[PDB]
Amino acid sequence: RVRTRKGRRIRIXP
RNA sequence: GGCAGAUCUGAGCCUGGGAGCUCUCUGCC
Repeated sequence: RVRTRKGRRIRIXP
C-alpha cells in the first residue's frame, strides 16, 4: 500500500 | 486472524529519497 507524505509517494507494505 | 480510508504528512524522526524507523483517529469481515 501507498501513502503520500510531504512532496512524495512512499510505499508501506503493498 | 484478515482487507482498507484520513492527507497540502492527519503527524514524530533517521543509521533518509528507503516495500525505512515510527505514530494517531476510524471502518469493514
